[PDB]
Amino acid sequence: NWIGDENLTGNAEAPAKDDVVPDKNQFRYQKEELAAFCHFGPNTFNEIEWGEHYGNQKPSEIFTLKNDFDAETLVKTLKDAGFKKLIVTAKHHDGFCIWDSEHTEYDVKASGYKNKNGESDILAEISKACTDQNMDMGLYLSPWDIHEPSYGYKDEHGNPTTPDKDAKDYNEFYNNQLEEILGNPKYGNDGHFVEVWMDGAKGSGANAQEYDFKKWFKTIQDNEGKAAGYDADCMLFGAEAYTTVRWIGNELGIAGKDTWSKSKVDKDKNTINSNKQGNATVGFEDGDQWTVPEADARITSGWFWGTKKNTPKTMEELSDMYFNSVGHNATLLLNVPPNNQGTVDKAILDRVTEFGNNIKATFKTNLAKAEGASVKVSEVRGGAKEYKPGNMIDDNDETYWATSDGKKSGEILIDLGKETKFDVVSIEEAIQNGQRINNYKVEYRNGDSGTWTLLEEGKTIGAKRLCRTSETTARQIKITVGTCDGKVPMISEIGVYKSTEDMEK
Ligand SMILES: C[C@@H]1O[C@H](O)[C@@H](O)[C@H](O)[C@@H]1O
Ligand SMILES: [Ca+2]
Ligand SMILES: [Ca+2]
Ligand SMILES: [Mg+2]
Ligand SMILES: [Mg+2]
Ligand SMILES: [Mg+2]
Ligand SMILES: [Mg+2]
Repeated sequence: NWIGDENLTGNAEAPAKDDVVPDKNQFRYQKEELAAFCHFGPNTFNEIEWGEHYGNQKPSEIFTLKNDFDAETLVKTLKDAGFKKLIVTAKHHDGFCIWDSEHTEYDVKASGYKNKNGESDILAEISKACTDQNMDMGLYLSPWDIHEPSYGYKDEHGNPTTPDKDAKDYNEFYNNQLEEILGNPKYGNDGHFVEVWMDGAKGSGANAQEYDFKKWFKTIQDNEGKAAGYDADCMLFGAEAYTTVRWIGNELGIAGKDTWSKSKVDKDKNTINSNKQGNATVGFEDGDQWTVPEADARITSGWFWGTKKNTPKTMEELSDMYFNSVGHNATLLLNVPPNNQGTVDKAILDRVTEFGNNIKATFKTNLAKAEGASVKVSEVRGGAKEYKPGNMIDDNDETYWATSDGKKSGEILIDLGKETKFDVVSIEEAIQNGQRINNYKVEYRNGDSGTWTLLEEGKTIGAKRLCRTSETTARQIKITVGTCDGKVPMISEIGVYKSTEDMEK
């Protein structure tokens, strides 16, 4: 007995929200799906991934950019391809700062680089382009610093000593740089960053250094969080118990099949457990802290551009990433590295554009909305307009279908209106109110009766589940979603699609 949108005159209160829900930044990020990384600095000019061997070489010797950095082209290409954020490596492990910093001489200002206006600040250049195009930004600022004298415990002359005798505190230097960037209107999207990357990767032989994470976080939020007047705190990557965007746990762009946007944290001990399973952090159904699962990956073989590492991944490789990250309730943070001329190689740009074009065309035509198609459900919450099945195909994340209290599971019938070719089924849970769905099943058949053929079954939906299969023909698709006793499922959007040739499995 399938229920449509007609004659729903009932009423009901909204389903209770989960205890653990995303803040406004986390929610926005999960719905954006696509973010870009930009690795650029001395490594770009020295055919290396970790700049461990620069020694006492001057900025002019290691950062040799002549041409005006082309921020415009990069940002425009990324925006056109559907990327909604750019995370910039302001400082990598080598310590070289690509903004004009008063707190070090190891920066772009000291290098000799100057744009058309004689200014020397790559971060400012990227920020201007992001602001012009309304591209949000993240800030990567390496905690491990190979160059900065204050890193580690040293006396006035540079001899190693105990923490109590340390003459210059690295925590103050790092904090000052956060304040310098975050506090200045010329950095960020109209002064704003939504994410700070403080990844803890560190050379096995590097000196000990304790980080004053609490001090750093306050500085971040005083400039970019609620304390600064924003609607959410700035998201933090690599911040232990204060993490709000977690590492997916590999660099392949692959999230586990059943990925939860929640971790277990202990703010007393400053620990975090995000449930490592195989090569991915799959999170916890009963996690106490929302963490956005962020799958970082390289479009080329390295993070930095180089003459041996400038071949972009194929559409097959990139489509695999997309379906296994975005399709598994994770974001995809794809690195697109500038070259030693300060632009991006044509082949790389073109692959980015191609990837974007393929995503757009794959999801252009929602077959559940075709003429003669219909979406119905096994039950509507209170028989009320507010939870009608049409809420799953209105391109509105704020509207959802749900069942009545006491019904923890429901079915969705998509009738395509005729025998129809497809290979992608898309399901989106209303995660603004929590991630709670713990079983799903997608089935199909020819005609309007007879046994169902299983496409895919699993646990989670979250921000987005994409079920990709080989080209299939069917008339009806049935989706089953359920949660635990005393809760009801909420689905904000569904769709059925045939992918482009270069996105097919
Ligand atoms: C995105 C990756 O973050 C890590 O901290 C670094 O060790 C890698 O070089 C790369 O920048
Ligand atoms: Ca020190
Ligand atoms: Ca909706
Ligand atoms: Mg969307
Ligand atoms: Mg420029
Ligand atoms: Mg300086
Ligand atoms: Mg700011």
